[PDB]
Amino acid sequence: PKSQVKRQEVISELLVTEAAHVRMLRVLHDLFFQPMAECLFFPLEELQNIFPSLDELIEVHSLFLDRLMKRRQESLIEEIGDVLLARFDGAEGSWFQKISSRFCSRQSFALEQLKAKQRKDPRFCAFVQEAESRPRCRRLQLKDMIPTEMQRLTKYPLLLQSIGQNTEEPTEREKVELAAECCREILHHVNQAVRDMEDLLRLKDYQRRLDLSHLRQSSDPMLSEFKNLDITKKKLVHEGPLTWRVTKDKAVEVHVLLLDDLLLLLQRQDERLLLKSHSRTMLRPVLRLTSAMTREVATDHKAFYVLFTWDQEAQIYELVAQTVSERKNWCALITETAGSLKVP
Repeated sequence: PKSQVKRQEVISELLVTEAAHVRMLRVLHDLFFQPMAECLFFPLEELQNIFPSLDELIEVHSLFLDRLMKRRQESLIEEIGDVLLARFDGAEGSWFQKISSRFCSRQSFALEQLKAKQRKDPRFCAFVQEAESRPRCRRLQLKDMIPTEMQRLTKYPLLLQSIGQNTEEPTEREKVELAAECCREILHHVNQAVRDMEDLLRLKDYQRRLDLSHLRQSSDPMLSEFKNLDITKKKLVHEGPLTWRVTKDKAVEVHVLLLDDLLLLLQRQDERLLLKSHSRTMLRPVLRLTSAMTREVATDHKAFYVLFTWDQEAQIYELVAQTVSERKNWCALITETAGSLKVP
């Protein structure tokens, strides 16, 4: 006691919530995933991208539950670290990371795919509503069960920390603290994979739509690299519509992508996204960020300028947002992204 009552309370909580987590994942499989496969609402390939490796996800949380239960039955309990390391360190740690990360990365894709089906297909709408009326859902909707894996990853450090900072015996406490650290690395690697997947799917759709016919037609030297442009594997820092004032007398609606080292000024033409050099030639739509600098426009608090210190011609992009905050945010983001870039 009482470091130790708290130690036992949190070890119990870990067990009891790991069980709850297993049960929901099984509900998600039995009530949604499996019957969706059988009804074939999506081709199976699509269904697997909505629930990436649900079977094996259940298994890795299951094996964790069974070890925790095995240890609880055979002990109050001293020594839990070895069990925590057995799920979160070494080859098992790696495997749990791989499987959880596959699932979590697809969360927001899954949510949208399900939501678009419900809106579009009354059959599938009635199907989800019926599954959600069932006692085994415990009042949770399909949209609440999916995020649950990512929620649980965020919980592991909280739980392992407490246990750790309430463990008296030193070698045990090191084990627990090592497992807490493993859960932090896991959460971090998953958080990074979620962003990579979110960015990847979004940029891959932008690649499909990207029209490069003008950069190919240009024999302007500065645009010869972007031939050939492939934004697919780049980091999408921020994006949004802005109005682009090529002059005081010519405004161009543009959708701009701030990647990690390029600024892309895209023209929306129906579904397509164009990179038009259009300029009074001389103002280009794809710009290297290494040299970028933003500035306020006093006559217009919604506007800003972007200039490239490397542009021997200099070469002002006057862009305007719908609110002051939003321009403020564009300037902050541009500056900070450019600020990261090393110089030769």
